[PDB]
Amino acid sequence: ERPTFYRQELNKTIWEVPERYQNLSPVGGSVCAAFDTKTGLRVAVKKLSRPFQSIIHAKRTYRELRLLKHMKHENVIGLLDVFTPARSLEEFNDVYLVTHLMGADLNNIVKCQKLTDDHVQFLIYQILRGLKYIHSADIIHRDLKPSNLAVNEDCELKILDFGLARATRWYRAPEIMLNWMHYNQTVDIWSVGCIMAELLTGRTLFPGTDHIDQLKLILRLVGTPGAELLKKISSESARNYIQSLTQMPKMNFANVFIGANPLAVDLLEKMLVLDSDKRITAAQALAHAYFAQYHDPDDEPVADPYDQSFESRDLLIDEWKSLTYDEVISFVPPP
Ligand SMILES: CONC(=O)c1ccc(C)c(Nc2ncnn3cc(C(=O)N[C@@H](C)c4ccccc4)c(C)c23)c1
Ligand SMILES: CONC(=O)c1ccc(C)c(Nc2ncnn3cc(C(=O)N[C@@H](C)c4ccccc4)c(C)c23)c1
Repeated sequence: ERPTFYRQELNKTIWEVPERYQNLSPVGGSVCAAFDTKTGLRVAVKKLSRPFQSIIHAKRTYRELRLLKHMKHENVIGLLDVFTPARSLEEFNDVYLVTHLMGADLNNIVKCQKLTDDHVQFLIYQILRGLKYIHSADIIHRDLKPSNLAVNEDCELKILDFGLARATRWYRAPEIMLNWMHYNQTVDIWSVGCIMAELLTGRTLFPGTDHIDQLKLILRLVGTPGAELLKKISSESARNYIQSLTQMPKMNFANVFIGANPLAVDLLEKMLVLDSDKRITAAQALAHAYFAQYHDPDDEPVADPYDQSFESRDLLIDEWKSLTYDEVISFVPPP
């Protein structure tokens, strides 16, 4: 039951989509907002860029589709449709992904108002709830930032672009930015702390100009690593570099986030720590007293087992293309 497709050029690529999707308008692969005539809702349509023109692209294409088909959670963007104008595998060269269109991203929100404490609580609670789910599937975001957190008029939130990375500087955990010690899923928690601070104050917590300046701003708040944490620094170059910097004492966060809910400050103290072994997890964060009004252990679900064995495979473009085609054809839209 192939739908009828129509073709158009939108500065300056070809978009070939089902007539179902009307009034495409660029918003960003490349992304367009559109009207889904079947449902009456606005959607975001992403055309993957050159999905099968290289092995890296082919594998990324498969990776993204597999992730989107598996993750089903209220705070994680969901796949509404996936299509190709191709009539067969032999003709398969383009892939389009469709999701709900949201109202605004967190960058837009902070630029336009001032958020009350309850508003912050609910947003952060939702981000952590989505992260608990994603992390439970052994997936991490790795590049969580205000631009990939989308909300709709009722403050209902969705996480986008997770599990793809394998401004960012402002929200990046130092252990990955500086490759200075082992890391775990809490790299995403550092990002949440930076985001939460920004929602609370209205300003970027650590707006560094480059990686060196970024570290400088971070250490001004958290304090230079000393003997204790230095014991865990595996990189000799990193140890040498750290010891070359002007030593800074840790700041009491309460003197920084003046006027903030003391519980918000306590939570930030637990997220913004350099030691990856000590940083709070998503699940632990949800249980923090700051979220007492929202927390419900019976409504913070985990993900069904996720098979990502494909990550360890080295296949040809046509092989990844065939696997992707299989997933496109087998797709069943959300009820
Ligand atoms: C696992 O990674 N794959 C993904 O997450 C993944 C995969 C496919 C897709 C189609 C998406 N969705 C989006 N991708 C890129 N930009 N974009 C922006 C919005 C949006 O709603 N903007 C609002 C504020 C807006 C509202 C009005 C106008 C303009 C913008 C959405 C929903 C997206 C994510
Ligand atoms: C990846 O491709 N490059 C390669 O070939 C390759 C291969 C092996 C290694 C060990 C690396 N090194 C890095 N890889 C990824 N991130 N990273 C971040 C930093 C950094 O900021 N160091 C700080 C402490 C610093 C700052 C100033 C001076 C000294 C150290 C470094 C040195 C890296 C790269």
